[PDB]
Formats: sequence, C-alpha cells, structure tokens
Amino acid sequence: DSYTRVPGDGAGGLFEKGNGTDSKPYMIMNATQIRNMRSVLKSGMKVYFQLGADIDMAGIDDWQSLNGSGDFPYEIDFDGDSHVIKNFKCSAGDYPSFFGVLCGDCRNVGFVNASVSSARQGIGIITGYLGLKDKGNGNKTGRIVNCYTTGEVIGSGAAGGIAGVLANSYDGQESYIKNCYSNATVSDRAASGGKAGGIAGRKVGVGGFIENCYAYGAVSATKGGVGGILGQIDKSCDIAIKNSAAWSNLTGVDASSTVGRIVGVSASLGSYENCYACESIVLKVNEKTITASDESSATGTTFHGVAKSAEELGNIIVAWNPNLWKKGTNGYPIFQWSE
Repeated sequence: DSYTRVPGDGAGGLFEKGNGTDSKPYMIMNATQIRNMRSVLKSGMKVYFQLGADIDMAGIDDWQSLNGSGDFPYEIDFDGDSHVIKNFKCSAGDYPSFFGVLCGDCRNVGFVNASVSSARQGIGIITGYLGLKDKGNGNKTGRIVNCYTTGEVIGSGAAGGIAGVLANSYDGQESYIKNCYSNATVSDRAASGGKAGGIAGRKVGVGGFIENCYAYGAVSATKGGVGGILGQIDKSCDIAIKNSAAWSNLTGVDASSTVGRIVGVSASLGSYENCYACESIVLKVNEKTITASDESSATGTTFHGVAKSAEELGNIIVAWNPNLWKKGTNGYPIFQWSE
C-alpha cells in the first residue's frame, strides 16, 4: 500500500508502468511517483527505474536517501532518459542525497537546483557513496554516467558536486564517474579533515576513475583539502582522472588547507592524463590568492593539471563526446539535453 497519494502494472499504480526489471523498469512521471521508489526497493536484487518526464520535486520535504541506511542492501539501476529532476532537497537521514549509497548505475539524468546538506557526513547531490569499498561482490560497485548537477552541497568530511565518496573496483566491475558536469556550490564544513571536490569529495579503495568530467561551481572547505575535481585520495588508495577539467573557484579557509586545481590531498597516489584547468579560476588559502603551476602528474599533495583558456576548454570538453556535449551560450559546455 502506497505512502503517497499515487495511486497490477506499475506495482499496483505506484508507477505509470513496469515491475522494476530490466525489460519493464518502473516508469516515473511525477514527484509523487518518484517518492514511491523507496517502497519497491528489494534487498535481494537490483531494481530498475526510468524517468518518462522531467520531475519537479518542489514542495517535497520527506526525502531520505534511497539506500543510505542499514547495510545499504538495495541495488539500483536508474535511467533518467535525458530528463531532469528539479528542486530536489534533502537534509535529513543517513547520507542526505538522492541514492545515499549507489550500488548499480545512474545514467542520463540532470539535477537542477538541488540542495543537499549534512552536519555529520560526507555527501554529494546524486549520492553519498558511489559504490562500496572492497566488497566480494562486484554488484556493490557503482557508476554515474552522462549526468549533471546544479545547486548546492554542504557536507562534513566530504563534499562533491556529484558524489561525496567514490569507492573502487573489484570482482569484474568498476566504480567510476564518466561524462558528467556540475555547477553546484560545494562546501565541506568539517572542523578538520575536509575533502571538497567539484565532482567527488573523497576516493577510497584501489581501482576506479573519473573520466570526461568538469565542474564550475565554487568549491570550498573550512579546513582541509579542496580540488576542482577531487578533494582527497585516501592513503594506500588510488584513482585515475583522465580527460577532465576544473573550472571552479577553489577556497580553503584555514591556513592549513591544501588547494589543487584538480586534486587537493595525496594527489601523488593518482594517475592522470589530459587534466586541465581554466586559466581564470581563483585559488585561495586563508584569503591569500595562490598561484598554481602547470603539471601533468603529481609529485606531492596537490595536482594542478594544465591551464587552458575558456575557448580552449570549450573545444576540449565538447570533443570528449560531440554527441552528448555542446557549447553553452555563456561559454560553459552542457549536454545537448540539459535544461
């Protein structure tokens, strides 16, 4: 029985149609239906969802993340089908975000004017964790592909425009973020050990990557690491970041902060290719402007990539996938289907 006002196919009318399988995904046409997702999750198998329209979540106060609690038992396949979810808000429950912990796939969705906040946990708009670390079952990895976010993220211990924490790769599957952008303001307000990134706050485990991503929302931490793409790589962990660009202003408030155009902390643990930053971004630590030097690998804490002009970056980003990306009228690339 539904907890919402909507309402047999579509789980008896909770959705427009479908049964949560690959061939019959639960089809979501409005925000009341999107609020029924939690009711049809299954601890024993991945459940499939698809958007059939843009979804405006204005006036929705009762979201808690789909898979942020317990042992994170719910695997999810989500296809936005090139639609947007507007005015999504979450500031309560475990891992405030859309998914909480994403085990499975999210593709082809934009979040417009989202607002997610936590005083206690590391978060992003789409998910808190993308994948789980070092599980025995590859179905616990997670991928976000062809997605974007705008709005605001406030976390504590990690903050990313897309995900709080990216996990790793094992058992024949990989965790990654690919062909995504964000314009969200991203802030890690932890008193110490902040991990703020334009795309992801933190990376855990060995294996996993970020590819064909850029960000342009302001990224900051009260006291910690700030990166245009990634805040922190954990000790004894790694990442690859390839064909990506930083286009955000980056601010570490405390003097002990580290700011990297691409990666903010333990950047030498990563492997990089074709990483760029707009020449006009402003980097600050303790209110003092910092210069960054061009580099294509990291030898120390931060990784800055190579500076490019706005015009150059527009060329570069669209070339990542000309069927997906387009130049925006204000210089910032977006998707062909972006609102």
